[PDB]
Amino acid sequence: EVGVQKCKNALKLPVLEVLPGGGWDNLRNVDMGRVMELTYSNCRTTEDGQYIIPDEIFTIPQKQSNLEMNSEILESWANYQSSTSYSINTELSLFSKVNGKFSTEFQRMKTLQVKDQAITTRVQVRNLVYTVKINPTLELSSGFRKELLDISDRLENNQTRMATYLAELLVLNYGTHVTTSVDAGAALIQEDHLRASFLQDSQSSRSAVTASAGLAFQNTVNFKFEENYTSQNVLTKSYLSNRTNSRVQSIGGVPFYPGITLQAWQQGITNHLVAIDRSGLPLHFFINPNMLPDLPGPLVKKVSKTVETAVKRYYTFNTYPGCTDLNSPNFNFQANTDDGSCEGKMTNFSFGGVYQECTQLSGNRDVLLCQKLEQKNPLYSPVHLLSQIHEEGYNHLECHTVCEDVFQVAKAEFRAFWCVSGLLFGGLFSSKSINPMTNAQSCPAGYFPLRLFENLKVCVSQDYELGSRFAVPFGGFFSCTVGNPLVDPSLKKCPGGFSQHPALISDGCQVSYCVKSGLFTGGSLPPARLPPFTRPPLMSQAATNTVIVTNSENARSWIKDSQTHQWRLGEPIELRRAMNVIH
Amino acid sequence: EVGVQKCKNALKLPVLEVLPGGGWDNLRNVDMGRVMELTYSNCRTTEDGQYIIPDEIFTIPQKQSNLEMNSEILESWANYQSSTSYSINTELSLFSKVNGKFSTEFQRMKTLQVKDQAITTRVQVRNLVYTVKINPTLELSSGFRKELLDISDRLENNQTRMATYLAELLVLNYGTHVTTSVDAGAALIQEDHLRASFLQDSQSSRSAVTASAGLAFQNTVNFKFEENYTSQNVLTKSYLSNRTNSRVQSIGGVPFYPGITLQAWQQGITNHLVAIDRSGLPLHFFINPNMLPDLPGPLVKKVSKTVETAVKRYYTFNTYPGCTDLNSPNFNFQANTDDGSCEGKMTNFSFGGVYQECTQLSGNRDVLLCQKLEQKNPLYSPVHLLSQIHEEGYNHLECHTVCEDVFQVAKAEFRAFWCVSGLLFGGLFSSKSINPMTNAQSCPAGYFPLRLFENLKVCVSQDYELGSRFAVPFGGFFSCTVGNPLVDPSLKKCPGGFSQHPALISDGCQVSYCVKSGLFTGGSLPPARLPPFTRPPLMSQAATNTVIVTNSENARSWIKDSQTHQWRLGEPIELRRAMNVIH
Amino acid sequence: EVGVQKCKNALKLPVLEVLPGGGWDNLRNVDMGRVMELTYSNCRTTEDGQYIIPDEIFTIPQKQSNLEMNSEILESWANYQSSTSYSINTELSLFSKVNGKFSTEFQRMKTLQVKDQAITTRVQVRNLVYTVKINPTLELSSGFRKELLDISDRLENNQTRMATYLAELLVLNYGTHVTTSVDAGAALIQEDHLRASFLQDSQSSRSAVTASAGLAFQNTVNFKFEENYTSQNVLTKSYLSNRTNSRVQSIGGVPFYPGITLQAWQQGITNHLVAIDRSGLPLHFFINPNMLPDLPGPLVKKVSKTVETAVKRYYTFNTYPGCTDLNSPNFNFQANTDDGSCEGKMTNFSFGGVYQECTQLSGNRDVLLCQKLEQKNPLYSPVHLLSQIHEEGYNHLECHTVCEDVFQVAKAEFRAFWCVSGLLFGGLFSSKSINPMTNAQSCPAGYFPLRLFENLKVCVSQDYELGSRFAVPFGGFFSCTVGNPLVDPSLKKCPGGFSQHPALISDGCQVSYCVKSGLFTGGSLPPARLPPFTRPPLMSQAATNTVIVTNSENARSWIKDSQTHQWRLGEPIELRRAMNVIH
Ligand SMILES: *[C@@H]1O[C@H](CO)[C@@H](O[C@@H]2O[C@H](CO)[C@@H](O)[C@H](O)[C@H]2NC(C)=O)[C@H](O)[C@H]1NC(C)=O
Ligand SMILES: *[C@@H]1O[C@H](CO)[C@@H](O[C@@H]2O[C@H](CO)[C@@H](O)[C@H](O)[C@H]2NC(C)=O)[C@H](O)[C@H]1NC(C)=O
Ligand SMILES: *[C@@H]1O[C@H](CO)[C@@H](O[C@@H]2O[C@H](CO)[C@@H](O)[C@H](O)[C@H]2NC(C)=O)[C@H](O)[C@H]1NC(C)=O
Ligand SMILES: *[C@@H]1O[C@H](CO)[C@@H](O[C@@H]2O[C@H](CO)[C@@H](O)[C@H](O)[C@H]2NC(C)=O)[C@H](O)[C@H]1NC(C)=O
Ligand SMILES: *[C@@H]1O[C@H](CO)[C@@H](O[C@@H]2O[C@H](CO)[C@@H](O)[C@H](O)[C@H]2NC(C)=O)[C@H](O)[C@H]1NC(C)=O
Ligand SMILES: *[C@@H]1O[C@H](CO)[C@@H](O[C@@H]2O[C@H](CO)[C@@H](O)[C@H](O)[C@H]2NC(C)=O)[C@H](O)[C@H]1NC(C)=O
Repeated sequence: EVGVQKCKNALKLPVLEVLPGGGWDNLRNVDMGRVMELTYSNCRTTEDGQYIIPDEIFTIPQKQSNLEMNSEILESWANYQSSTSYSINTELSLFSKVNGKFSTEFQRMKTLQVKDQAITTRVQVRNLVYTVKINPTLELSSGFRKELLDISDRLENNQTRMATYLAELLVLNYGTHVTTSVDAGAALIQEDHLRASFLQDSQSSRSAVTASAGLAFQNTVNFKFEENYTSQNVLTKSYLSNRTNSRVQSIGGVPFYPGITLQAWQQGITNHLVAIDRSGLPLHFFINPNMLPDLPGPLVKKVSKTVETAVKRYYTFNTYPGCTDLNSPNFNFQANTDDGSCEGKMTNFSFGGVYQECTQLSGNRDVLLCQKLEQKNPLYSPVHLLSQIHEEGYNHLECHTVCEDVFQVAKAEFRAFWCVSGLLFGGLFSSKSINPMTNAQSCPAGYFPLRLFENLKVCVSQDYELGSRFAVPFGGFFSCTVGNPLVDPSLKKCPGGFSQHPALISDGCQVSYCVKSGLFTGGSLPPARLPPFTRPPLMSQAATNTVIVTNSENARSWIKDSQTHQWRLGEPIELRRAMNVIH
Repeated sequence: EVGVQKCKNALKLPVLEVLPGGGWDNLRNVDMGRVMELTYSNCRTTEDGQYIIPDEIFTIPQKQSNLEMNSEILESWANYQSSTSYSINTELSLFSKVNGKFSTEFQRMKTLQVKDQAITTRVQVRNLVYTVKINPTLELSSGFRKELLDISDRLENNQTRMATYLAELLVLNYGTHVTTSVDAGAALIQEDHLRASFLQDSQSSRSAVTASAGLAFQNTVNFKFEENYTSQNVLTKSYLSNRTNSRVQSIGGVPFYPGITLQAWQQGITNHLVAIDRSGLPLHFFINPNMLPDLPGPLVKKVSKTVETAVKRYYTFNTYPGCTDLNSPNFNFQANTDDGSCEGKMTNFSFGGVYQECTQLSGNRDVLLCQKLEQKNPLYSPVHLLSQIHEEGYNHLECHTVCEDVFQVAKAEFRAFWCVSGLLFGGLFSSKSINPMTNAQSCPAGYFPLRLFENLKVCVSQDYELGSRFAVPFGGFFSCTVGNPLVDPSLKKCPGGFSQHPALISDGCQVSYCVKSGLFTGGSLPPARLPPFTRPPLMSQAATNTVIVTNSENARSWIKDSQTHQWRLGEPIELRRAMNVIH
Repeated sequence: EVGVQKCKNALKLPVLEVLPGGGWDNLRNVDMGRVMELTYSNCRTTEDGQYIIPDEIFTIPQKQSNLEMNSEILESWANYQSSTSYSINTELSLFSKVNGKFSTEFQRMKTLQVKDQAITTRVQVRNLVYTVKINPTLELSSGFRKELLDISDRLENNQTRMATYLAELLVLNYGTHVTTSVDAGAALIQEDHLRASFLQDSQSSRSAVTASAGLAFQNTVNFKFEENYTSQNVLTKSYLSNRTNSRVQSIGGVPFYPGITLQAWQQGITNHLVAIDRSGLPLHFFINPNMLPDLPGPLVKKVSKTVETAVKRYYTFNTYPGCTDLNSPNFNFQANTDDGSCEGKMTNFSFGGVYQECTQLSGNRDVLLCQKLEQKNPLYSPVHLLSQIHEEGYNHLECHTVCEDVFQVAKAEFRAFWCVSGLLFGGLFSSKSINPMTNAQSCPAGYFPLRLFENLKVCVSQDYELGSRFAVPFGGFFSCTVGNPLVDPSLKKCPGGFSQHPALISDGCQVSYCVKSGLFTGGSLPPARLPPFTRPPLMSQAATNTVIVTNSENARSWIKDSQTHQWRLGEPIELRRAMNVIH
């Protein structure tokens, strides 16, 4: 009787199913959450008189219908068009070469080009109908507003590392962007994968290749699967023979089956409309004093700085520099960002060994952390590489039968070294990784592991006749703070010929290691690594109540009242009586 | 008149049958339980106006329809795609190489590749319709909330080993994950198994193999079973002859039968939608002070640590390291995780014998446990391998005719040894296993059993002329704490050439043994070993009442009131009057 | 107006007929009883809107449809797949090699392979629809709860051997398992039995055998019985000639007749759904203090120990060790469990004779049991083999015409011996068996019987010229406590070349005897031996009232009130006043 169903009973019209305002993940092109609030109170319609739209939504009739007769050749996977999220992946940002490179449509296309030495062609019937946009005066959703107040409460009780944790659960549930405009329509695409040596002789008749690819697309749709085709004349005999893959997907409308008139596909697009393009803005753009009137001024500029840090950390991880030229050697298959590390010679290095010590600062009673946090050399110059503090909580139970239990914490800082007539290297495996020497979390035969950063193992053998089959050279560790001195004989990268691999993200800082195997390189493409990148804190910090919030340079002060009402602006006679009881 | 049927009478629409929030087992890809609460109070619909969804659920219209013309070749079973649970099996975890490897679809595919020396190809018509997700503000179910309070009660009465037992009955009923997003659709798959020598000559024309496999798939669906096929031209005469198996399964929609137009299959997908992909989060992620407001802060961080231990124990068991290379010798068929134990030479070892002693600490009266807990040598250096305490309860009946009965417990610790001109080895069989020398729980002819770990038998014969037909060499015992010293002449694994096998899980610690038979290796694939991995405790621990719960480092205290009301936060004037009567 | 018919009148929908919660026998794959309570109060439906389900039941839509084009060859009957109860027969248990080996489907398949020297192939169309499971919070049925209280009453009046008898009537009525999940669907199977020499030449073209077996299955279903088949080309001329049997069974849906389109079979599966797979848990798992809140704690852990003993006794009986290799001699046809007793030489033994004595302890008046309980030698070293006490009740009638009758009991312990120039052996026959020398309960010509264990006869003749046609050698008696000393010249088994046979189960202990005939071996397969394995007791034990139940180690006590109300927990001021009047 309220909301949609009140409008839907009076009008008896469908609701438009393609709406802006939701969140958007831009590494993996998926949408998530609902940032903006959508209400159906005035019973608005599209001025066709055909759909029902919310109140803060205006549509623009496009009624456009493209129809292409030539496929387009896109040879490299580095410059990637998306066909559904092209306007939002190509924004001007620092990470424009990482957007969309963890999606379903991209990971298939990179696989089919590398494993077959192939080039791809697509041809398309696109058919845009509306453009749906949001008004500039707009209200946040009920569930998204409550999660921004919780980050503000943790920042005003001096609880960092809990506000940082709640900011990374905001990226996980609402993405990195907000879509401000969509495009309702229905596409129909065919992608083929031709052998790359079929293009190189037909450099003059490249226009004859793509003319037959768009010719075969309209035989596939118009003719039923039995061969009544009109394309097999001259070069639709090697086009069929140099191709390595073919698929046809429809995105809106009715489902596609071979042999359906393009007349009949285009008459089922009504009431089956999806978003075939979209654009938007980053997520921290919508955190400003205009959208949040209840909080003070400089407090929402501190929440918006926290969320901006969590989004940029999510792009800093899931970024793999390496070599990208396919015909060159040292080709890294997991790399999504070029480095210039191609055509670079190598030089062998000898590492003496790794060792690890612990400190055991506070928790001397009832918990002994400083036995597994220590690792000594099985057999140069060591480097420190990390200063990491490990905290653990335990439980007493004082009984008196009534009892009580108290929770302490136990700190133990550890230090992990490596030496710059030497131990061999057999790979690494962690609690989120495997060793690709064995395709399993095990060192090979003869090798023995030893812990280095409290979560991963270091496959090492001291021999020179039996473990020489799995021995791969080593290039050096570095971190987010200290680069290795092996490059520039500093910078944070591998030397030439080597490739880096992530290992052991530890509280907003990952360390890396350089190898030269060729076996760590290949395999399947890695998935995206989702936030939170930190385990939850133990609530060890005490809450410090803040009552008055001020800034010095325009003489504005916000006084929180009793009862936790709200933040009102401080009149200059009440803050005069509130600072004496404070100071 | 309430719930679904109120919405279903007014709207007269079906309910969407694919919903998130339930649990998920990730070793065996099955779903179980319902973690989140789903209510039908606002009578929401999908904005098509076609289905009825719960209140805390938002759908995203995809309306996508893939159609592939080439099969994909996946040669090895180590890297396994799932086609229905691919997004959730490929999460970043320590056990990413164990996820999905106890399911129905995997165990068939590993069988058909090993027993036939085969490679598999699949081709597919996929047709995604919606994406159904859960809101971030969400309530736990009624039955799942009550089982989290019961683990908290056992932890606050100092009843460990009962809270551990109730945590493993939570994994059994709710799985290891919670699905947060699903994909409603309907697939249609054909899998074939070709002989592996048919690929190796057609390395150039691998694109001609997969083009005919996708050609035979559309003759099978479009043509009725009588041969009107258009594929038998050149190489659809050995493709039919090198294949070893073939099946066609549909996952949603109407049931498949040979000869049905793809037009007709795609018009029955409405109202028959299932989940063709899903993703989610671990189960202990949803145990935090946000979801459970009634309990104190550090108490739900102790329940969530108990459940995380029970899940990681379930992945530690059901993990079989071994050799994986098929053409190599020493191939272990039960192994699902590689080890590097391939291409390793062997060395014979002589074991003198096993013997076992008991202690009989407490239960000296009315129960004699220290006669069957003892086993002496039928005929080096012994090792201790285990220190295990065995508890049994009995019953007095004091009569006075009125009577009364009291229940005691009887402890008897046992020790089990083995010696590092020697007894022969004939296999083992236990209360959850058989001896594969006989395919039965019996020692072979000439062999006599003797108990070692209070539940299993050790097939042993002292002869050298008659029991030499069933004698297999022996590689050494080890445990979860002590590795054997036979490797690295320590580590917890077999020496080279040998294979390990589980035996006698005893209270969260299993022991293993290394053999070299070739007969223990083969057979059928083992099923998953389900929790609980411990028999229920005897309630021997006394309940210690806790009233006040505090942590030192933010000065927060929770005071339980009378009557077992609830846990309220302690004001600093009541805990002042509650600690004096305590201390 | 209540229950099902209230929901069935309002909704006008059928009820789903495949439900969990019932018991299950796992030797004979049949279901029995109803352990869990199923109520229809909320009028729930399957979210299709198609069936009506109970309240504590959640379904999972699968909508899957397999279709196989190759038969599968399973050569041996030792590893047996069931096609309807495969998930529950393959549980990890001590008796995994006995589950399902007394069913209708197994006993036919073992018969057709031994009597024809055949191998079996099956091909199948499987079509799973739902998965129906039970919630973890669940209530026992009304009739099953009342039979658990009756075992508890007999255990608390010190009436053993009546609580043991009532526990074996619980296995008879409710089976050994409880099904917790089923699978609603409809299969369609063809099994053939080919001659075993037809596989051995087609080792390379084994893939051509199974391709024609799945080809003949789809000619049988699609074509009417007149030969319009498309399979008789090359090797569908000896496949038809090497086969020894063929049947086609359907399990759900409409009944099968030759010539019905697979289109038409798959459209009758709606409203005709049966369980095509199931899984579950043992029966004593569901006897815990959670399910039975009324009884005390350690009392339901004593009922659950009694039921676990009765189930394991039912698997200990119905277990036949013997030789299993078919082409080897000494092949035992009744044996369902291997022994290693194949390829073993024999040695003749001479037994002097059997004799039997009685004691007549108590019933000296009015009943003379010690004349038929005695048997003397008709003509070494004797062994005792058994100490069994025989009790019989009689009736006085004291008259005074008014009268009264009193019932006593008469005990008479007997001892049965056999000697380790000798009596010949002609077989045995009992009150539940026959002599297979005559296929009747009679000794052969010249032989005379003599009683040994108060129920069976021992066919014996002292001659050497006339009873030499039916004389078979003898291998020795043993029991559940004492093995024979003839093996290991101890163990409880036959010597080599001999086979054991059950005789005279007497109060939870059977004795066995070893022969070497070849005529006792063959015949038909024995049926399952159902509980109770003990005749009912004579109520000779006096009832001892228990009022207070306690355990020592957590200081909990349960005080039964007056009137036989119930068992309440004892407050520490009432048990203080209840132990003084007790002690
Ligand atoms: C507010 O929080 C910050 C962040 O932890 C505190 O700063 C640290 O406090 C510890 C405790 O003495 C010091 O050892 C560190 O050196 C401090 N670090 C920095 C960068 O200042 C701060 O003390 C807290 N303030 C209050 C009043 O609790
Ligand atoms: C892949 O493409 C090449 C063209 O670069 C094909 O090679 C030509 O095939 C035609 C077919 O008759 C010949 O007449 C030409 O002589 C070939 N060479 C050149 C340089 O044009 C090749 O055949 C294609 N692959 C397949 C499998 O057909
Ligand atoms: C709380 O439970 C723990 C776990 O059993 C108890 O700790 C053990 O208590 C026994 C009994 O004296 C000792 O023999 C063990 O050495 C203890 N082990 C450890 C690791 O402490 C503890 O005593 C219980 N506390 C109370 C008050 O009952
Ligand atoms: C399995 O595949 C092999 C190909 O590796 C087939 O061998 C070829 O069969 C064709 C059939 O006429 C012959 O012309 C070729 O000479 C064979 N050899 C090669 C190297 O191509 C083999 O026939 C297939 N199996 C079956 C049963 O047909
Ligand atoms: C409770 O029942 C048990 C089981 O029969 C009784 O134990 C036996 O009692 C007889 C009668 O004197 C003795 O001859 C046996 O030696 C006893 N056996 C055992 C194993 O104890 C017991 O006496 C009964 N108790 C009462 C109070 O009636
Ligand atoms: C049972 O199978 C055997 C195959 O092992 C059949 O023997 C062959 O029959 C064909 C029929 O013409 C002959 O051409 C072959 O020479 C036979 N021998 C071999 C070794 O292949 C046998 O005929 C089958 N039984 C029946 C009754 O047909």
